[PDB]
Amino acid sequence: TSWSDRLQNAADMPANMDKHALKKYRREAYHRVFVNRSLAMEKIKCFGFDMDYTLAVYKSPEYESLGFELTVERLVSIGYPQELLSFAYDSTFPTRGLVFDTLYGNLLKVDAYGNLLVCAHGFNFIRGPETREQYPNKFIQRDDTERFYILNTLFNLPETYLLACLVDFFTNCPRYTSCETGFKDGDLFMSYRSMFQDVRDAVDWVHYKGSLKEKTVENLEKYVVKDGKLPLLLSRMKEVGKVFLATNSDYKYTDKIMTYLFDFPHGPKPGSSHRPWQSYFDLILVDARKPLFFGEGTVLRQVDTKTGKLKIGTYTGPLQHGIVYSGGSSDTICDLLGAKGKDILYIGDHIFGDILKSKKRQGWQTFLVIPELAQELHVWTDKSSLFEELQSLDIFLAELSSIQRRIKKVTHDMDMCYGMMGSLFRSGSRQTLFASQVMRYADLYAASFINLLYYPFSYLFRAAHVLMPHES
Amino acid sequence: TSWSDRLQNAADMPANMDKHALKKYRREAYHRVFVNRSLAMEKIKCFGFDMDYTLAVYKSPEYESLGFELTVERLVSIGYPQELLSFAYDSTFPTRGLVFDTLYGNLLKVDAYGNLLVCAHGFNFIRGPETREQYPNKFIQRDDTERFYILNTLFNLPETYLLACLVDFFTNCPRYTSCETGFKDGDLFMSYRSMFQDVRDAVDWVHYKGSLKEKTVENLEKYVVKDGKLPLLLSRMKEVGKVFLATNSDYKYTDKIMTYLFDFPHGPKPGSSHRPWQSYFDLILVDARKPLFFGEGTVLRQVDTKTGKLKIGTYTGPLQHGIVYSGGSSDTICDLLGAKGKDILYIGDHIFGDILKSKKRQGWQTFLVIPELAQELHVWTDKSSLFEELQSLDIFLAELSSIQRRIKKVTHDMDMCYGMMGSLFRSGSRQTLFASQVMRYADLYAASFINLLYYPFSYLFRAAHVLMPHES
Amino acid sequence: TSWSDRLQNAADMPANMDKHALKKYRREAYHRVFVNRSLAMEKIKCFGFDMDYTLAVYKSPEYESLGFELTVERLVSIGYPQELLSFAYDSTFPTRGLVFDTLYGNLLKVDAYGNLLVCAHGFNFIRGPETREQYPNKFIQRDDTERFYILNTLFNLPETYLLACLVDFFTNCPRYTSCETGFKDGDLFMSYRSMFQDVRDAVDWVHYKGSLKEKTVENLEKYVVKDGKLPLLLSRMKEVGKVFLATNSDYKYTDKIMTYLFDFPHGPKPGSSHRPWQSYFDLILVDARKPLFFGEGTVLRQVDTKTGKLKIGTYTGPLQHGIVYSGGSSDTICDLLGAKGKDILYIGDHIFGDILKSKKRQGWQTFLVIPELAQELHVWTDKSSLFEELQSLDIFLAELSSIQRRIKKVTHDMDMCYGMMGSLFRSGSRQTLFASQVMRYADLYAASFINLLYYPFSYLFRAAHVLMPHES
Amino acid sequence: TSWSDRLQNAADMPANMDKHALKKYRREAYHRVFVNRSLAMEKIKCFGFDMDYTLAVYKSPEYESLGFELTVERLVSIGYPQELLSFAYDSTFPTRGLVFDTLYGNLLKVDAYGNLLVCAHGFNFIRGPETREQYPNKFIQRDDTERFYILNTLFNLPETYLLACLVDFFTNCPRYTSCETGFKDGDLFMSYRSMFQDVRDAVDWVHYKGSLKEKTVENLEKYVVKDGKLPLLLSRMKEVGKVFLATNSDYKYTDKIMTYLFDFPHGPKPGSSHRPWQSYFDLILVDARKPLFFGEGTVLRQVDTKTGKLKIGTYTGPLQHGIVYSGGSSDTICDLLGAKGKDILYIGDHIFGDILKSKKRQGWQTFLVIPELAQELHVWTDKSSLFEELQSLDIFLAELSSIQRRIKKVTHDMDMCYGMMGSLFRSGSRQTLFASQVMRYADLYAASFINLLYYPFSYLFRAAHVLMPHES
Repeated sequence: TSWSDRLQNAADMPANMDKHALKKYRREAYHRVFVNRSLAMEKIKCFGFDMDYTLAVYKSPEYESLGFELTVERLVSIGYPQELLSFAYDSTFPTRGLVFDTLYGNLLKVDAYGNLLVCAHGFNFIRGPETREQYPNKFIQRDDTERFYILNTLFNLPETYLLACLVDFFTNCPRYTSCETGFKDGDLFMSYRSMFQDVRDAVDWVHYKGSLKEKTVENLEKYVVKDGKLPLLLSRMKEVGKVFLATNSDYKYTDKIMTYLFDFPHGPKPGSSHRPWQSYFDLILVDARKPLFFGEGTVLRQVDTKTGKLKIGTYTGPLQHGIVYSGGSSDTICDLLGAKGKDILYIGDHIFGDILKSKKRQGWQTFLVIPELAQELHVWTDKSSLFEELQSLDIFLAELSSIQRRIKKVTHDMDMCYGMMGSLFRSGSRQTLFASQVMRYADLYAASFINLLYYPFSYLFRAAHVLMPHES
Repeated sequence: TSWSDRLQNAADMPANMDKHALKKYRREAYHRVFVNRSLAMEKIKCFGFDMDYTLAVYKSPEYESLGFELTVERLVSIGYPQELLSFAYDSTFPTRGLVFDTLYGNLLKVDAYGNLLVCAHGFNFIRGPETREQYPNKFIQRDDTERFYILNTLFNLPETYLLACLVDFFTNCPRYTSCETGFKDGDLFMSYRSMFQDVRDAVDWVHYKGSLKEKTVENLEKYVVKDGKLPLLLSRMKEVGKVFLATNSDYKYTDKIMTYLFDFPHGPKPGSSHRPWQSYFDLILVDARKPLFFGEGTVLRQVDTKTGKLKIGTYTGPLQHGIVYSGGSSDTICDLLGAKGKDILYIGDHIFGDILKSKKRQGWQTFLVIPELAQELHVWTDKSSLFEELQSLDIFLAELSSIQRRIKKVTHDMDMCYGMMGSLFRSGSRQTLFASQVMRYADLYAASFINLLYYPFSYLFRAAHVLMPHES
Repeated sequence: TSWSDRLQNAADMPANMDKHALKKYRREAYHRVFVNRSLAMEKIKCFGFDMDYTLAVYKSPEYESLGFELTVERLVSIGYPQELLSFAYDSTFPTRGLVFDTLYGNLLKVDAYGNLLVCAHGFNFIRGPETREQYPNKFIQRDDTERFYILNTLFNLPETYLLACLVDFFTNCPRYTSCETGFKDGDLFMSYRSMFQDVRDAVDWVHYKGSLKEKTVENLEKYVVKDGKLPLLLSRMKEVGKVFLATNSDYKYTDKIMTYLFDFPHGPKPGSSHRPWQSYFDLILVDARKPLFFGEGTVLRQVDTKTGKLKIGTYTGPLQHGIVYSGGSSDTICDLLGAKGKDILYIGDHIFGDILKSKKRQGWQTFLVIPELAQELHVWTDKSSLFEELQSLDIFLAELSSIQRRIKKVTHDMDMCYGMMGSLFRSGSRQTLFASQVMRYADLYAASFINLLYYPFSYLFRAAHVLMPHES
Repeated sequence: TSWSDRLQNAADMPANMDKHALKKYRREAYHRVFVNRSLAMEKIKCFGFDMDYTLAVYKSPEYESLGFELTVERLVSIGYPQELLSFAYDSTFPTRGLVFDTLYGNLLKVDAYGNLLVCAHGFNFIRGPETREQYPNKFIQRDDTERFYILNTLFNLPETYLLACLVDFFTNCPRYTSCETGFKDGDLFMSYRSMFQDVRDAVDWVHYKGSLKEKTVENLEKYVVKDGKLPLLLSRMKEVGKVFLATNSDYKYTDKIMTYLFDFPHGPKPGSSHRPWQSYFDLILVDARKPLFFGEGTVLRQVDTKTGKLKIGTYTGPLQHGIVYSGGSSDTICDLLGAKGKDILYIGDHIFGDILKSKKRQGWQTFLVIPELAQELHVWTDKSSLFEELQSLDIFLAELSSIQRRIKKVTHDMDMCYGMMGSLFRSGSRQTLFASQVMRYADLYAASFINLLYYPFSYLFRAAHVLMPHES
């Protein structure tokens, strides 16, 4: 069962909008909204969305596998060896948020302070002592962006696996000699950095120039979660505030995906007339170029929705029913909708890109969609005995070597329940950089924004006040 | 009673090194080390120090007042009006960590997310609704460094007060017309930005070219906390690891201050021979130029300790007993002492500058000295009833207008106990940006690093593990 | 007769290599090499080439017209109005080296000091007094690259004409209102800057992603000058030094073009065996990325000449017969051929890009190909009476209003002999920026590098020494 | 006889303003204005000046010697060896415009294309073949500003000599070991780069914080050329246009120097009432911060001329009689005087800094003062036989080894007539970078701007039109 299997199972359920049913349903961890900072829903005047992996949740592992296959084909087409075509995507390997070390060709899972939690070279998981040879302080400077690339997005999942595949392949292929910073083939030297750049470029190519979009839209049922409750929730949002879309995708793709997401024989509820997807939004903005959008942005343009091309000129007019915008900035939205920062709840999956920047730069309130939570929660609950044992051992050790080896064993067994690279949120008792970012920048979070449907209009989401140690 | 009165009172006490006495003494909040992240003291191999406001704690309000007076005199000397000479420093106004808004001439206390907690224009505290005119979202983008300057250091305390004095002065002087971004005098317009730049430049001048250093060293008893336990603690550190000094100050000043700090008729303990301050350090580095020090740094030089001038040349040799270094980088220290990041406990007061950068860039463990805590703790404990009432009201309100007005009243009364700009750590129930930074980047903290004396060599400082909301 | 008609006429002639014939032939201005600084050919150890408009001279106006047509089609495809398809390239309008002013939408011909010589808005040539409204000092700051774009390359000829076409079109189309900085259409405003960016982007697209290359290679006879003397000259160069190619073009295109340039039923001379084009070069480098090439460059790669793809890895080996390189830097060439700067004569058409940078950054000697000279020389000689009259009038005026108006009339008539935007090198008696650059950075220049064939191996090209005014 | 001896001798002469006398006087090379580009004086509406080395010409070698002595004393005070105090300035060594190579510690005289004309290491003049070891192409990339510093100003003369002194000193002192990039003293290594930075910093210090200004103003007769014709010329300029001063110096220094320059018992002519120096200027601007002045500049301020301090505020008012400005930009001048670029003749000695930037950025016309010309002209005329022989030999050689050695000998003998580093304008038949810059950016030039006094109000300065080689 993948996380998108969980999301689709919940998607197939009709909405029971009886008060007591709703209260009961959001008791279950699976349908809850989780709260890092208190948020009075009654004060939200505008709800904003990203599209990809927010409204349009791509099915796993099918979509990652398609991305993987096309990226591989692109590398082969530009001259990588034919053996790449024997690779096959494996969803059990990658966890999101890993760091690729371009100097030494390792995938690293780190905490918020750059401490190494996991290190793999290809498919070889490197133990603590061996890690010290390349990482003397078991530490990386993560803002050294010339060296380290953080694979934080869901679109980075196939390249996460591909990087490890390529390191493994070149290591084990007798044509190549393994060196500390890459692979030697006579008078040719391929650095891990050059290899990484080729992979990144190929992923980019597949998304922007290749066939990924075309292959997705030709089989939307295979690739995209569809849920009759989406229009219901959006309709309810629109009763109490404004609704906007701000997506980096182009109009033609947006229109295809969104048309599919609303293609039911009814509107918001069963029995109601179907309405076009555009009718759910007070403002539609494509080609957003986030994160630049949250600063200077780009010139505001208007989409000719008949051709899918941009009209000639910067758009200087007012908000008009039926207009579709392109480019602009976050100020466009605030200006056109008459909203100030804290009046906006912005709903997205990009915890760097959108969520962090909207909060830091504009003071927007945030809702982070974490699709993997839909399955990670099932593991967390199923294996809570293991975590409880882990806490207990950390405690017993503190109050003072068999205990340390045991901590390592339990940490490993727990972690392997999630996959080879462990939980998105932790390795054993140590939180990941990703977890830290979610806590710091996501006011609310959940496996799906649809979970908002189960809380009433003016719900007050509550988090405990934080005290300093000297205050506690 | 100022915070430095508290520090000096504790400084006058002799050390009772009986095990049970030590355990008893560090029960008291005043002599405790507070813990944000667990730290096994037995693994620390090197203890590093800053000097100013760490080893050399300047007495309050005397030192701030001297800084203030010299800065005022400098402004008058470059052409500011004579009325400035009637100002007198008032320690009840400034709290550290305030943001000066150079557009509108306000001092702002903010939370970690840029939300406005307090706004003062001169000495006029601006209420919530009036704040919305200039801050529509009650929010500032704090990384807009062209507009906002964060007054985070103890050396910034006199300029914090001076800025408010100047805004008040120009506002009330009939020669000037108050405008939204500054003051008009016929054909001259003084922006708040230009005014701020003059103040900043004058503070810089007083420190580097003016008489501040000279006036301090001519009366060290008036200006600097002195504590016979300092050599005891440093001696004990040196029994179990290496000790270093890394200061931005020059050798001549360092030598004066440090000689004073060790000027007792004994060495580490009463009855022991006095030893020169230099003998307490395995490595002494001056002219450090932190924060640059934690990246590329500067060329490593050697001080001729007879003249106080630099020797000709970059120093290429090994660690030598008696050598004093100048410039270099954090890598110099690691290289010369054979330490890796986590093996170092770095002790300082600069929560941006040193503590943040040493942790983020180098993975050093950190101990933040917060001199104001020595008094803020006394207020916290004395007024805990008020805080408890505040929590209770926030709770009662949550579970559902007399309550809101009451929350405002209690918030005000609590805050005024600390000073006009409230606690360094909070306004009512909302934590400040400063508090957030301390929690994020200071592994340990206290009013004085001397509090380490009361914990045994291999003490394990413990903090509770952090859980995400979905994990809780 | 276009300049490429002149080049092709000379191209059809067989080489008479009799000593006296050669001496006679290079007397004619058309077959001469012109000399800005003395150059002893006997000291040149390496001859280097660009390809486009140097070895491969595209026929005029056919190639410009193709570029124009494809750029137009691209603009229409992205949403420009259908009326663009009625445009037709006119070689009588553009002269190379004009400046597009993105603020006011003018094409400007300037001198070396930014003084305005000619100003056209669309097809309206703006007289001196009217120019003062937008250019008060009849001066532009040409290094203000946010505002001004200098159209210095032969590939910029079609966009030079297209810019003027678009300004004319929008000005005269009643759907648009002409404004000082662009065109208003209700709630849309198209700035001249946005328009320019679209044109530049479209030209780029046509070259890199569109059908320009494909359409050129499918009819090389229509689009490319071919000359049996090219292999003769290259063969002679190789007898006395090394020969290299350094082109920004890719291997597949290079191979097509160069194969065509050498496709005769003979090698260097009639009667000799044909040899592959590659055999004429000691070093072949494609994907050069000039101008970056003359600094840090890019990683050195090797082309798999069977597939036209790059081999995996940076190339670390030595110069090998048959190897084709990609990327690298100018240092690659010097290193692999054992040459120092002044030992190299670098032959190209890009007077900024290559010629300027190779001279300034590397101290290479330079030969600038100026294809337009092949026709401009014919005008210069035919109309020398007009220029002589112009000089005489400037003289007579100096020694002291009928004379001034007469100077203007003769200037106009002379200039119109070259085209609507006048000579590449001057307007009347005032030299252009382009002329100044040629004099400053081209050691030698000619309409074709083939003119080197008419000078003996160790010819000493001589220019008069320059004296300062006080030395004269 | 120094160049300032020549200037002062001419300064002592009274002005004979008879028409025929003036025409006769400007026949002599010494009193001529030299012309690179034609300039109609009748079109100049504003005359602008720098002060230092333009209005206030410092006497040579006295002023250089004072600068030298103070710079030496500063280096010794910061820890350089006592032997530095035995150095004594020697005006026969430095020529202006030399390049210090911080890698190898050489002074280089170069042409406009970076070709080496002269290379000295300390006082050792390195022959051509030995130069190839460090400069394989006898070429430097002069815009590599991390490595090369061009000593183009008259204030750089003492440091030019000091650099060579220091290289010589360290080379010959047995305490130091000479290395390729600096000097080793055990565990200390002083790079030529570090040494250069110390010298540059010390020169800066002497000018801004040291006693240079004070020592100059206490003996203005020793240090500054004074000429009764200065007020006459300025008075005549003011009859036909506006006059401005734009100086980087501060008001207090400016006032001292200018008061001295006008301190005669008369005004413009003998017999006329003395007038304050300020009365000769329509606009006085100090603290100009050229070259930044010719772009964004700095905030416009007003000087309180009673205190010499700045008034509080940016100055927003109009041009007012008696006001003295500080900061601003070149646009300030144009705006306040109602002038456009070409209407301004800007008179200065900084051929980079002011003259180049005013021409390139603003289109101002330029007059370059070259104080050394007042003596270099005497050498040029006296030794014209040697130059003529040199030309003749270059000619005879061209038309075709005894000749080459002879060219070298004559080049040397000619060059030594000017000093050890030769003429400012050439080495033998090769022009220097400085000469090239003067020709390119100085419309007019002379040993003194006073030479303008000898041409009538509306004189047309004429230069021959430049022709390209193909046009000639």
